[PDB]
Amino acid sequence: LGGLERFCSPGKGRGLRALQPFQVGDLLFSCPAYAYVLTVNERGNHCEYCFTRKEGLSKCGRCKQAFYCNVECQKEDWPMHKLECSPMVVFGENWNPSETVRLTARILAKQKIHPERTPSEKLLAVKEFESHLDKLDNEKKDLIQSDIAALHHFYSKHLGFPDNDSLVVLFAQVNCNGFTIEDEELSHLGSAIFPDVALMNHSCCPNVIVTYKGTLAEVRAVQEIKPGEEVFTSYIDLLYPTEDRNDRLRDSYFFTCECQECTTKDKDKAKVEIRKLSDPPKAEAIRDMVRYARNVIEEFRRAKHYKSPSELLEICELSQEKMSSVFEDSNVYMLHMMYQAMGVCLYMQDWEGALQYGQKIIKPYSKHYPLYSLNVASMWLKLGRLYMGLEHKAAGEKALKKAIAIMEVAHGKDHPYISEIKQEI
Ligand SMILES: CCN(C(=O)CO)[C@H]1CN(/C(=N/C#N)Nc2cccc(OC(F)F)c2)N=C1c1ccc(Cl)cc1
Ligand SMILES: C[S@@+](CC[C@H](N)C(=O)[O-])C[C@H]1O[C@@H](n2cnc3c(N)ncnc32)[C@H](O)[C@@H]1O
Ligand SMILES: [Zn+2]
Ligand SMILES: [Zn+2]
Ligand SMILES: [Zn+2]
Repeated sequence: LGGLERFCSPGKGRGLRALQPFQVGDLLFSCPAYAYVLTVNERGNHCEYCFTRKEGLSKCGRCKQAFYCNVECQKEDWPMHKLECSPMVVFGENWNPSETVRLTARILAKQKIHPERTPSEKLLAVKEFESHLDKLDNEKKDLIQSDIAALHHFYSKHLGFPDNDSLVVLFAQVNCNGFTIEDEELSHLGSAIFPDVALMNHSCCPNVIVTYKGTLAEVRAVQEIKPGEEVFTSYIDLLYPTEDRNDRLRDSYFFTCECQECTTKDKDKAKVEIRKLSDPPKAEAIRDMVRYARNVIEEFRRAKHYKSPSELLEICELSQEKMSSVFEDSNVYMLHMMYQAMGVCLYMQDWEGALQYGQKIIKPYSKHYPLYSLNVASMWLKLGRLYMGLEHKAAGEKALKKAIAIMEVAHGKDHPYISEIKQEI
């Protein structure tokens, strides 16, 4: 952080710039989580305090519903875990606050136990977070109001609250500045507040990548960075075309990107790769597959919440066929559905079927994402593991080596994930 300063970045509020060069692979800084929560689906799998995965975790009393490496991990998490420990017992299987509520409760607790600046806020304090309150529409205000109600409903056994206005602000700050923590395969592990990391502005051709070591955020260069240069990470999945990207950035972060990628649109045609038929369709035919895909995308997002695995894959398939009258297999709308289908296959434990989709995804992914991408790395890593599971030792090795080559840059050469992967080789 000494090699960096915050500054007033025009048209972007505040951001972070470098004073000294950074080579590809260099650590810029790391940031302990100010507040963090492990996602409910990983209970019993990972230590709630440190996120380490173990078979054989120590359980809490009592809730019997939280798990830890050992007595120290448990002791360390108690001030946060107490917010839910006794209230889970009472609510039982009626206990169900969103992850956003769970994290906010933790923020409020941390503000009370530790009001002064933390080591997580060297350049930017939580209380300084941009909220865009002034830009929020009634729709978004509503949603927040709802989270507030749930907060009170589940958490007042052991935490008091500020007034309603102060909380709307905090919720919007959380939406503008919160992070997910994902594993080496980009599975969701949880959600967290990394204030100094949240100083960084977005770009679609980012020069750094944020990765996690348990609950420690680390920030590394994926392009050479000049003195005078703004450090930009990416806030989003970079697979999608410029328009889709910007709908998301406006909707979640209330800005339109104008990075180099977002200005030239050079990657757009290839991401919307067109088939070479002997009667290429009209544009509007394309629209009616694109609008249909973008709509199928949004629609697939909900059935996730409640359809069966047999029934989820069934949907992925028909949508793919229909699209494949106009789109190449390298078209991202095809990739998005192949990815979702893969995830189903991996959940259904269809490993051969998982591998089939992964094999069609990886080359196009390599085209469309930038040179160093966690999405590309995690795909090669899933292919590698799938291959090794089928004792394709050669193909498995090749793919795991490809994941490593990216990860050494993004995660660092000494990251515990690299160690594990090299043991798998
Ligand atoms: C895909 C890249 N991101 C990651 O977090 C990857 O680790 C996005 C995604 N993003 C959020 N997604 C969700 N959900 N953050 C987030 C948004 C709302 C609430 C939240 O925590 C919840 F528990 F409160 C967390 N928040 C991100 C993000 C946020 C800030 C910066 Cl500087 C960079 C990225
Ligand atoms: C986590 S913050 C980054 C710190 C931010 N600059 C601020 O003012 O606090 C997320 C917000 O920063 C701003 N931001 C980040 N990257 C940007 C960019 N390329 N263009 C415009 N604004 C950006 C937006 O106001 C965005 O919603
Ligand atoms: Zn632990
Ligand atoms: Zn407990
Ligand atoms: Zn951009």
